[PDB]
Amino acid sequence: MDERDALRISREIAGEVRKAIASMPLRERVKDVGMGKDGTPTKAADRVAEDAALEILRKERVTVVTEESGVLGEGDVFVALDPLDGTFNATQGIPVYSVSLCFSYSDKLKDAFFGYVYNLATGDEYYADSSGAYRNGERIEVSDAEELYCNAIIYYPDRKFPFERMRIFGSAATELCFFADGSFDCFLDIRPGKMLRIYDAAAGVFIAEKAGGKVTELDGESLGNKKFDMQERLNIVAANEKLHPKLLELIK
Amino acid sequence: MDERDALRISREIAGEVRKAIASMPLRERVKDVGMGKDGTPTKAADRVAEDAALEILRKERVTVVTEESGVLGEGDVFVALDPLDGTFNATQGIPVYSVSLCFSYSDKLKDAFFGYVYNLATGDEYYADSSGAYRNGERIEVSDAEELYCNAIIYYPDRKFPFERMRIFGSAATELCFFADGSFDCFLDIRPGKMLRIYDAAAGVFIAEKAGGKVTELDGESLGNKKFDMQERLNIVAANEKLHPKLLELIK
Ligand SMILES: [Mg+2]
Ligand SMILES: [Mg+2]
Ligand SMILES: [Mg+2]
Ligand SMILES: [Mg+2]
Repeated sequence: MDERDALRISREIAGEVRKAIASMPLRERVKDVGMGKDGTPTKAADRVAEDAALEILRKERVTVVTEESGVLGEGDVFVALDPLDGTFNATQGIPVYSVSLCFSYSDKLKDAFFGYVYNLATGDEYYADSSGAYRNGERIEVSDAEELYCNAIIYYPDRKFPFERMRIFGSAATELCFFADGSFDCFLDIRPGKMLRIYDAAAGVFIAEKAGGKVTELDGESLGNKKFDMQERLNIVAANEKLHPKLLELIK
Repeated sequence: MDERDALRISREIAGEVRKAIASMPLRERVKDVGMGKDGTPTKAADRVAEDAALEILRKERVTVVTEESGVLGEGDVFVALDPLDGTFNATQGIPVYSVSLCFSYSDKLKDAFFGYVYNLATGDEYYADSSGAYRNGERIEVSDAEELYCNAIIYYPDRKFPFERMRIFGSAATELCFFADGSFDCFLDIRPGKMLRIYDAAAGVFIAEKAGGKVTELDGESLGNKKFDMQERLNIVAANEKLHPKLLELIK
């Protein structure tokens, strides 16, 4: 499988998941219908998205790591799938929620070859491959901000901060893309609990890095070794190269 | 002027502003074209929105209080207008920005009779009159959340906080409506700077109050006396009755 397949498989998945969600009323979306393999609840929205996405993905030679059903298949290509990131917003009719896919040639993130995050409320398409990083078919790159007085996405602010603004939209895979296109000067998830799972971050990190961004765990270590399994957890620090060391210091 | 008019006029404005903003590309939206009377810079997006809003509004017996052009007209009816709330999001293409109006029979908030907030990205229409509060034509009400372990919108977290979820979207007039329909259990703007202006909050407060929520200033006092002028500033604490006093306690 190559980056071209992945882009085609992702489009197909994005379409069906956009249908399935659009067709499901809010009151239905919010029902708890099961336990996820990740150990969080599966809402009726998640299940309906994952089923649509899995229908298409299992037909490929892959192993899938997905929030609700867990680890499936035995292929050499691994796919980190958040069938629905921002499930809370989707249950409330808040227009920031996405399906997110990262394809890797290995169970480690450093062998990623494709990232895909698709906003299910607006149809904004972010993805990345060899050619670079794209939003709705147009190349996206990060910002050049040098000052700490920047626009920040941060989970969670818990002290005074020198930021011009802080924002928290409740869809990590999409907010990583808000950073990748330069909308925001950085993405911080410094929650000491280390909450983010591989299917939350992977696509977003890949897109951000291809868009030029410096992306590392809470203390600057490559994310290359993060595994495509359900056990994996992440803190993320992400900014342009000039600003990144500055943030690393700040959150010490 | 009655609440029926205000609806008709607000909807007529929403349309024009949806169009004008829609046909203006991001790269154009973000240009600084002037200094607003409010003392913040006017982006090209603000200008086109406001110009379209005022075109319609000044045909009415009103005094308008607006972010970019300040105070206009001499009507006994005062309208607090944010021609574009969430200007930052709009310049980036994040589907959370609104036009916002609050009509009042006098220059104090207590004499409000119509509230209106329209998301210019999704077309979600919030409003309220005597008959109650509506989102897309269907009635809404605040949540019944009792515990501090609730979903919160907060400007700005700088502490430990017992919330289940914190979010910050960048459109106060829209976020007060996310509160009003029970998407979030409370809306907190506790910034010591007292950053909120009458046209940011007034529509949102009215809608939230009609939807059942208790909305007060930082210390519990009524917002009744807030003036329709450029000078005026606000902190907000909004929640259902059971939760509200718990939150007042929580912050100090
Ligand atoms: Mg779950
Ligand atoms: Mg979930
Ligand atoms: Mg201004
Ligand atoms: Mg402005």
